Amino acid sequence: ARGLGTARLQLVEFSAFVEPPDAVDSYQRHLFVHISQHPPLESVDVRQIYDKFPEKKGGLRELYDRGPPHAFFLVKFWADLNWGGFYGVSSQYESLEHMTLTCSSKVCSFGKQVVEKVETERAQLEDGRFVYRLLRSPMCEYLVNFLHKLRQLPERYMMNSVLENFTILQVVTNRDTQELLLCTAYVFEVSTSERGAQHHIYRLVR
Ligand SMILES: N#C[C@@H]1CCN(C(=O)c2cnn3c(=O)cc(-c4ccc(C5CCCCC5)cc4)[nH]c23)C1
Repeated sequence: ARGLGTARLQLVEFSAFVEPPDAVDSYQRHLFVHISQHPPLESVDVRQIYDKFPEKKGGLRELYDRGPPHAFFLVKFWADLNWGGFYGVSSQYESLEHMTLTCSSKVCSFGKQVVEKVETERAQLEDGRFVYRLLRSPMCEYLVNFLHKLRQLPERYMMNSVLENFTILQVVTNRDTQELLLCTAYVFEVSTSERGAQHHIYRLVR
């Protein structure tokens, strides 16, 4: 494993962004967080993050026990909060098999899951491989609201205290066979005001 994905399914691109209202006159967009995938990864023992993802029904521990462990990843984001406008999300997956994907995204605060988003995406055959595009999707309102409140905070260390208790758990399944294809745990810090967004992908091990 050398990227975010397995032998069956790769997450090739993901962006959470805002376009300022004057993007019509001169186009610009700000990337809060971004993964671009257009030597093996470091590992992280899944026991360490078990408390950040609530030990509740359907949670990370339960899924990880079920396996297969090669499908489980941790992504650390350093979010760029230095920027109303259009708040948007884009993602792209690739596979070599034709599948219908069910993508579940669970947003958690402290212990509890707060919101969940479920999407189904069909494959398009492009150049021998199957692509799953969900581009320019409207960012869910809970997180648009979270970002506005987050950047009202007066100190960088306060944003990290808030983001310490903030996680996203993503589960991609083959809708027709119900087998898990990918499970990614997302944890967050704020990047210093000088540095743009950055990310690091780990394999989850036990
Ligand atoms: N992490 C993640 C996974 C990666 C793939 N994901 C999606 O494909 C996806 C789908 N729907 N959707 C949303 O409506 C909102 C977000 C989103 C917005 C803002 C931030 C914020 C960034 C700054 C710090 C607070 C969170 C983080 C995430 N991501 C996604 C979500």
